[PDB]
Amino acid sequence: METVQDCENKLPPSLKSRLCEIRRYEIIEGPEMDKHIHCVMRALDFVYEDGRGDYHKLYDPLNIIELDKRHDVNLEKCIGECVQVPTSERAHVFYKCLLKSTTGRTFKKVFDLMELKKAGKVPQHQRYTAEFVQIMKDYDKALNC
Ligand SMILES: NCCc1c[nH]cn1
Repeated sequence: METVQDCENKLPPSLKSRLCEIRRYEIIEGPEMDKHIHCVMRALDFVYEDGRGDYHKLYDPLNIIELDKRHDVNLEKCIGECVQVPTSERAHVFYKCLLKSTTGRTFKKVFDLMELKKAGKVPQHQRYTAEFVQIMKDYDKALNC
């Protein structure tokens, strides 16, 4: 599997210099970002190959971090939205939609946890704890972020 790190390494110079924005989930539009977000959402296994959000990769993890009937509603909304867009762009629309919804703040936790869990920096059962926040801070620091 290509990793999030591999995606970042292949960013065009124009986007590498905005890596810290990207890793803070700031939205940046345009076709190279459409490509990057597809890459990372694939790497963390959140979307299908055409870029469609996978309800089942997120419903449980979202609810375990923070139980909320809105996660269901938001997933359906954002999947509905991404399916209406060209595939070149379907991962990024899903991601943007999720971040703009009330589920956004919990999605960022699930994403951060999955990234570090795959990188072997934390155990598979790692929760979003104070220690985890510090672990991610140190992780980003080594990336110049
Ligand atoms: N841990 C956040 C990495 C990221 C967020 N958005 C894109 N890449």
